[PDB]
Parts: sequence; C-alpha cells; structure tokens
Amino acid sequence: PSTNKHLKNNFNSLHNQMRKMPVSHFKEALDVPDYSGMRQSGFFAMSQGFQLNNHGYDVFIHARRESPQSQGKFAGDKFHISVLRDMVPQAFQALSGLLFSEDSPVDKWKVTDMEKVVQQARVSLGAQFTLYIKPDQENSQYSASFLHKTRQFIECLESRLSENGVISGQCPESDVHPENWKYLSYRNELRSGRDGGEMQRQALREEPFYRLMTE
Repeated sequence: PSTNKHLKNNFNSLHNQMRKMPVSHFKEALDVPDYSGMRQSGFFAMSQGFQLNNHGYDVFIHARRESPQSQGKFAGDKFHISVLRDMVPQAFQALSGLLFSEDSPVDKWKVTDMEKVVQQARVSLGAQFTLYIKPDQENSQYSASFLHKTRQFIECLESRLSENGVISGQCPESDVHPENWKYLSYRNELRSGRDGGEMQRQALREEPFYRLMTE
C-alpha cells in the first residue's frame, strides 16, 4: 500500500476526473521579495506565510509554508525549472506571484543563489528552481483535484515564463519532460534506479505521476 500503488490502480480514473475539471485559478501574491530580496533572507525571513532562509552552508534559498496544505508523506515527486543563467532573477520575479500564492499546491520549494555557484557548473545552467510535490491527503494518496491543481499550476508557470520571453535553460540529464514544457522537468529520486542515463529517463517516463502530468 502506497502513493504509487494508488496512482497505478486508479490511473484512468484520476486522468478522467482531471480532464473534466474547470481551469484552476491562482491568486498571485504581490508583497513578495524580488530575487535580491530572496538572496537576503539570511537566517530567517517570512513572506506570505512562506518561511525563507539562505544559510551560509547551502546554495539555495529555501521556502516552506508555515502551515502546509498537503498532509501526505513526500513520495519523491519534484519538478525543476530551467532558465538561461542570466535570466534567473527575471524568471524568479515573473514567477514570484504564483510561487508565493495562497492557492499554490507547492508547500516547499527553493531557488539557487546564483552568486554562490560557479558559472560553468550545471547548477548555474538549469534546474535553478526546485518544486517539491507532496500527496495532499493524510493517507498519502493524491486526489484528482490536487493532481489537476498541480498540473494547472505548472502549466501557468510555463506560460508566465514564455509570456515574459524567458529563454530556456539546460535541463538536467536526470530529468524528463514532454515537448511542450520549455522550462519544467520532472525527477523522482525514489523511483529512478541505479542505471542513470537513458535508463533512468525511460523509467521516469513510465511513472504514473508523470504521465498524469503530461497526457
């Protein structure tokens, strides 16, 4: 019994429920830091109910909702966002309304502090944002309405970035994405395996969470 077993046995039901739901609306927040503001979070800062920090021993600014909306145990599902290195601040600002939204399905996320990482390293070239996804229900099963909201949210991120003319970054080797995601990619370290390369990606693509996000 597990998050994935539920997705597998309810694969068509979840998809069918999702595709019939009306468009999600996310009320964007305005009183949020810009990218430099984010970097300056230091030991602790607060914005729109998300706890922020940029500790000296790490290279990401972390954001976590004080009162999480998902009650389930993390099942490994996460998204990266990859944009052109020089465009990370612009991209953060463009997405900040959504990422701090009272309506966001993402309780926890982080953005790389570009100043702390070497310009030629892959960490600078892509995956500068991470979004952690957690099953919404206490029994650690995803509900159809939560899956829909997560998918709508990710697609809103894609449209905001493209509408702002943000240039895509370099997607991590370990991630997968469909042709219509220019910035978003999916990873699950719990289900990817020991083989790396093409084999990890093929395994990711068969993941019901990923198929529900993309088909």
